Amino acid sequence: PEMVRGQVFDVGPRYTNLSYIGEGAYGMVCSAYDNVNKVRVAIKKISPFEHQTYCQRTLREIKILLRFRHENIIGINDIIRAPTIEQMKDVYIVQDLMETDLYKLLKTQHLSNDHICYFLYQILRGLKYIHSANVLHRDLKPSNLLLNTTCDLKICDFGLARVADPDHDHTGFLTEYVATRWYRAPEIMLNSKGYTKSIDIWSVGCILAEMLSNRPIFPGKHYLDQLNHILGILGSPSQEDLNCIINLKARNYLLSLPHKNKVPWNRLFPNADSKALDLLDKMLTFNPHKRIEVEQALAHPYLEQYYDPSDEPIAEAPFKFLDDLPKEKLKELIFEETARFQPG
Ligand SMILES: O=C1NCc2ccc(-c3nc(NC4CCOCC4)ncc3Cl)cc21
Repeated sequence: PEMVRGQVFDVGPRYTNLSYIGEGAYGMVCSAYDNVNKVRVAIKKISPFEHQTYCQRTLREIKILLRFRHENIIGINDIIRAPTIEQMKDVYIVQDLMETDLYKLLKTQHLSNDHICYFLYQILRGLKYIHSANVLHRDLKPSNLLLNTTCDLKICDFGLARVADPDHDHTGFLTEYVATRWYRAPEIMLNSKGYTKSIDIWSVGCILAEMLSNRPIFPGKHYLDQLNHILGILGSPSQEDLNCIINLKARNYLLSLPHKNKVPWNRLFPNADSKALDLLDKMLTFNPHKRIEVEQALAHPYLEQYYDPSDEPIAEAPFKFLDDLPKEKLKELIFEETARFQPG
């Protein structure tokens, strides 16, 4: 088998001529040449079988991506794994190879307002489909938005995705959370498990802000510092917004803070389109109940040159309610879920 950086990367003979890209916390991503459909492709090595939570996230991701078909969402082209459960130590997911991601682009390139608009349109178009399937991405951030040489955009990394569960969203104050800190909505730190669609809208708002200045808008250094940053721009929550936080610890924390004034969006982003700032304001609304939804965002005047609901598809087959299964049963389900890609 092909070797890369002291790891077997066992994907031949269909897939040859490998180069390293990067690596997540339990597997490496490479590019490779696909000898059947004569193009280079991206391949992710996943090694989840020692741990139940890694099994759960691998299974969820595979199930979601195999169900989804959308121009603004990365698909699965192929899955490679051993012919038997016994021999199966790793799974490789083959996906379209993209040129770059929005994190890399923002570190190097000024975006014109027309690029911002197009990127934001595509993000929201992909997100409309995801949300229409009753799925939350839960880790939207620039590095999970892939781009090609003509600026087509695809959302990737459904490793933290979940089926939406708004009636079980409530939790206590300072409850630990998995998703990337700088893109976390204020309510995660206060009283939310991140099981409602509004969690994703907040992240998109953070992305839009970052496209406007090339800098993250709320770069907290740790859990409660993230809320310090959010409130330093939005200002103190209104009485009405506090009344929706019934949990006393969270409410009393907010009440304990000195008054903070809102920083006007046009002072933070003096070169921005006024319509982009109006949409930004509605995405970065403190109260998740008042936060704009994806379909409203699409219909916003900023996006009027692209908006076309007949060309913003929804999912044919949304998901419903698989968390007490042990890792051995989860291996059998991953083996079952990947069986369509085998020879035979
Ligand atoms: O799902 C994921 N999590 C971690 C990751 C890394 C990379 C990819 C990925 N990258 C690329 N192209 C790179 C090329 C160099 O510039 C950055 C983008 N193309 C397809 C995929 Cl599927 C997907 C994931």
